[PDB]
Amino acid sequence: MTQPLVGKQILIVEDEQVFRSLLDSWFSSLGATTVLAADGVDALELLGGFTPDLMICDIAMPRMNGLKLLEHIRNRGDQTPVLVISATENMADIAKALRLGVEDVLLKPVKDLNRLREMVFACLYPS
Repeated sequence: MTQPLVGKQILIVEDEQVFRSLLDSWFSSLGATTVLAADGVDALELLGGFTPDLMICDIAMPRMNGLKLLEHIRNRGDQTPVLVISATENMADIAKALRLGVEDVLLKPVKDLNRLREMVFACLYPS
């Protein structure tokens, strides 16, 4: 109850180490086991070998943007649930992420961490 995410595995793709560490701290304290990847190309390779319950990522990324990563795995029949957290203002990029089937696109940096909690739970346990 204090650990609602026990048994769920969350992949976090984030190039900024501080935001990587913060997300790790927050999901781990809720009981999830975390896998963190600093690089989107690394994450693409990783997903070939495992099946996380949720993947968190950004549209904006240095090597390969998130829309590229999303399309590579979706074109490949991979229906891993994805939650995007992004500071992007670009309406067409948000729309493209939604067309690729992400659960939501949330603003970065997070303002309502209790909302993020309810939204992550719903990604992992939808109706």
